[PDB]
Amino acid sequence: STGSATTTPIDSLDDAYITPVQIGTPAQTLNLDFDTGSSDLWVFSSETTASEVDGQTIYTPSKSTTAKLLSGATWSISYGDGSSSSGDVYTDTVSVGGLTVTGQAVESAKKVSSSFTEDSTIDGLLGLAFSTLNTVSPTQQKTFFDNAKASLDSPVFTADLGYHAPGTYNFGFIDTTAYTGSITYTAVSTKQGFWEWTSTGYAVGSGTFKSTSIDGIADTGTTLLYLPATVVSAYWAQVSGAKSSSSVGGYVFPCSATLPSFTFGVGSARIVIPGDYIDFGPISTGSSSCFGGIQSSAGIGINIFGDVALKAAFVVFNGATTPTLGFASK
Ligand SMILES: Cc1oc2ncn(CCCN(C)C)c(=N)c2c1C
Repeated sequence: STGSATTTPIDSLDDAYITPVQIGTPAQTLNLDFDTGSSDLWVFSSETTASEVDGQTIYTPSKSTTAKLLSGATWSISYGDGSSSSGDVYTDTVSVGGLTVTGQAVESAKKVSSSFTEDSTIDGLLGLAFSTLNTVSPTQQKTFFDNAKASLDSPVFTADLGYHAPGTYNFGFIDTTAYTGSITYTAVSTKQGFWEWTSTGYAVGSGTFKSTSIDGIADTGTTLLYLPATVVSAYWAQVSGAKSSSSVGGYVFPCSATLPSFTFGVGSARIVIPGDYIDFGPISTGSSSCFGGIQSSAGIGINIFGDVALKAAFVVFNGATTPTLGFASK
């Protein structure tokens, strides 16, 4: 089997991406944030504290003839950005782009933190990291991809995120028309539960490439690119007036700037992030200070190849017995 679903930016700045997902019988379609940095499929629901729901579409398990309460199971997750959610668990039929998994754990939120409530465009998350990170207790549950894997034509999924435009998540096949040149594959460590790999270096604009190992994770659920302070300083030094602002919470730059590109290495291959991808717009409405899309990972504890990086590539998440990651230009 295969599946193919369109993923769409939530706003004009690509602050996150949503993909429609069918849950239950009859189908209830929710727009979920596909997140290769976590491993829980959780949704706003009829059980979510009413004051914490503001415009999201909810899953109502009592209206699904295939929903079953997973007795005694609870979940609770805290994300790197400080957000969180928790609740109980159903199993139900979940379909993405024509690919159906029966008996998928659907984690129903009883509580969500303010940033979730405040984002009316995202009805939940669909985790695509390794199932070892799944938070369901006392019996850990599998991700949608892990459940689908055996049925897929090939044990892979691909992320093809757009810049200020829709893109695609495919399951079970590699669309050879969706990228240019060749896909370069690189080793993955699953030791921390992530799609963790090592970039071979970087360049800023038309500058020379610096060969240096940068360990990080391919994370579709993180918006920005988080790299070591040395790398990030080298990038922003090429932008007149750019500065790190403690009060704003990262590098900002004059909105009048034309940003340089940023290149990262995948083995001997190179992925180029155009400068415009690194502009996240005014820090507040009407401001002439703009927020940068490349930020320091110092104090995160890990480097994160988030959407800013991934959207410049066609990315293969190869879930074979020894997982690997592939990157192509597009
Ligand atoms: C205006 C805005 O800026 C954002 N940045 C990251 N995200 C992603 C947050 C992911 N986290 C909850 C685990 C957003 N959802 C978002 C919105 C909305």
